[PDB]
Amino acid sequence: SMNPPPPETSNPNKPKRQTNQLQYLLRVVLKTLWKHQFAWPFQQPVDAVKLNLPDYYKIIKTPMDMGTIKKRLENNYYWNAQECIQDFNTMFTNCYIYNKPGDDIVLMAEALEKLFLQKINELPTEE
Ligand SMILES: COc1ccc(S(=O)(=O)N2CC3(COC3)C2)cc1NC(=O)c1[nH]c(C)c2c1CCCCC2=O
Repeated sequence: SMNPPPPETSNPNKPKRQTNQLQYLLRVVLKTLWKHQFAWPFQQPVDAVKLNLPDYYKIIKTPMDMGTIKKRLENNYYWNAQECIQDFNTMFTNCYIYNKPGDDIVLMAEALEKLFLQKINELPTEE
């Protein structure tokens, strides 16, 4: 079984803007997780072909990863901070759906999610 196409990161019909909240999401939130010791399983879509995980996309129907989130921010794909936060939440949820307590990746996700929450709770004020 093939990988699905990765999530879209551009759209010519979608309006675009820069905001302080989006700056914070890319340059503080994403950056903090991206450089973390545990980032590497989350830096790109799960390649179920190279990893030989044919059941991954049978279970995970809304895939998301930090490489996609990064590209979305860098391409100005998000208008609202809420959209970006939703994608981070989806990434973590998928990890907890597919993997079990005691799996190394679950403790990696929990550490990253704790840092995500600490950073998102300091999101700057809206315009
Ligand atoms: C053995 O699992 C790897 C081994 C080496 C590397 S890797 O980063 O060295 N690498 C990318 C390639 C080129 O095609 C594979 C080599 C990643 C992984 N698994 C990941 O990322 C992962 N991320 C999530 C979010 C997952 C996984 C796979 C484990 C279970 C499913 C899952 O929830």
